[PDB]
Amino acid sequence: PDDLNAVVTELDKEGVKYKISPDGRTIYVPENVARELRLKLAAKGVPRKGIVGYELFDKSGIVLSRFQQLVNFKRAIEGELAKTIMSLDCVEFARVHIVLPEKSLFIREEEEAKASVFLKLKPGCELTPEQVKAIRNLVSGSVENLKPSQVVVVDD
Amino acid sequence: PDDLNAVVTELDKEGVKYKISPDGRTIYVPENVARELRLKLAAKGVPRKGIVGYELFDKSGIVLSRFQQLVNFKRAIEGELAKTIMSLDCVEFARVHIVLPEKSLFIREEEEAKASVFLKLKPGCELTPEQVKAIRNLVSGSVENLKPSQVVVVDD
Repeated sequence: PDDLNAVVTELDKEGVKYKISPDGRTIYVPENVARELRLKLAAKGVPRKGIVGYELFDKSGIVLSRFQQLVNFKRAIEGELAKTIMSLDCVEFARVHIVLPEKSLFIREEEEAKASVFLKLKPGCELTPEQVKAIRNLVSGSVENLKPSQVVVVDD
Repeated sequence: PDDLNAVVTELDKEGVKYKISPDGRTIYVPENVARELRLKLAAKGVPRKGIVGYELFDKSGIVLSRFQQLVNFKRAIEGELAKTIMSLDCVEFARVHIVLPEKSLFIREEEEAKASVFLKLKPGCELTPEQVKAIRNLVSGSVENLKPSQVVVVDD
């Protein structure tokens, strides 16, 4: 019962079909509701941004909204990249976040993207500059508007 | 494209509110009114490539909607995969399309996805069984919930 009280009590008033995951950190709300909650919660609670928007609700599951599908696909791409990075002996855990351009200038043909890689390394192990460079090229190789020099790798 | 003239007349009826770029394929429309739009002209209308949803507009550029950003990312991912497949040059042109899972049951994290690979080959060359398998592995390697067997490869 952590932090869920703030939203569920203000959503209990309207009376729309919502329910909490068996865990207790993932909520399921309509897409029109999730669109109002994603930006506000991202500034508030950060965990995996576990807010799922649906198009149709059922007791067994949900029909994902189109937006939620695209969100899930992005994180799936990032999860796969992180999985490859974790194949490194020194790397125990890895997380990849690709930053998408929010604007599009008519003066430019292409908008540049950014990317951050967070690594939990093995206590005694340490990455070489060539291995880090391999990481930058791996992530940037996924899309055309992302270059290795815009991929930042940090040890958290 | 003459298809654009069939969608600028569709909006000329609906709400009369749009923005045509100096480029002949790109059409700018607010996200809130592009939300109901793409659901309509889905069948025999547009591959929704030209339609771009924004939050704000001026003569120097636009603020991309979060939805549009995710849409562009998916196409960029597919475009990059297609670019790699086209590096064979036996394949003159390639189009990659990943179909996202529509449902999320409460007893399972994520369902399985599928993908279609549209290939345009040169009249002489023909794909080898090893190459086809490599194509399926390349596309399926993008996300965890996509298997090589669920990737169909066709020859346009």
